[PDB]
Amino acid sequence: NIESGIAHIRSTFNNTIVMITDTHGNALAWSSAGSLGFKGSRKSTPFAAQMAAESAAKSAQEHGLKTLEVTVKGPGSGREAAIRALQAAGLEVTAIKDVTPVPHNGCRPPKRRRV
RNA sequence: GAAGACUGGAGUGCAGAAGAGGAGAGUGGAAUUCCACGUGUAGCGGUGAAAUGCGUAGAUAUGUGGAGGAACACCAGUGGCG
Ligand SMILES: [Mg+2]
Ligand SMILES: [Mg+2]
Repeated sequence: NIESGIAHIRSTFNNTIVMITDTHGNALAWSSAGSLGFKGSRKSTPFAAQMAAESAAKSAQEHGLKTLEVTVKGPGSGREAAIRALQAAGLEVTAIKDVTPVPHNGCRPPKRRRV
């Protein structure tokens, strides 16, 4: 019995996580690639992202909602599968906003690999 | 070498110009970490594959607030100063 939810998709090189929340920040249900029962490196596949997004949409619809807002972060490739699954589950999306955090030359990054 | 004479060298005068040149004091935003509190449940992280590791004493995620330190995205350019 909540409308106007928000979806947070965190898709990285190793996993993807979908958070469904109210318009304020209180979570309702969540689903991750490993929560579906997947193995390790297989979590990065966009197929697992599609499955996780479908599961999150179904769990959100169990309590019922109509519209949704999409926030984007992470460098993973499971983004498109997640957003298309959210579209196909019956939820309309007002807009997609990217919230990938970029610093203004803040803390130094860890050293490059194979050195 | 000595005594004179002259401005091309050199320097001063007068009028403008540009610059991350140097020292001192104060301030700003983005982000990371830690702490406290709401929502929420079983994984998160990582790799060529894994595992050590954190997590039901309740993470990862998300919202609010607080503490502190370091570095200054776009401008940015075989551009500039020494
Ligand atoms: Mg001259
Ligand atoms: Mg938190």
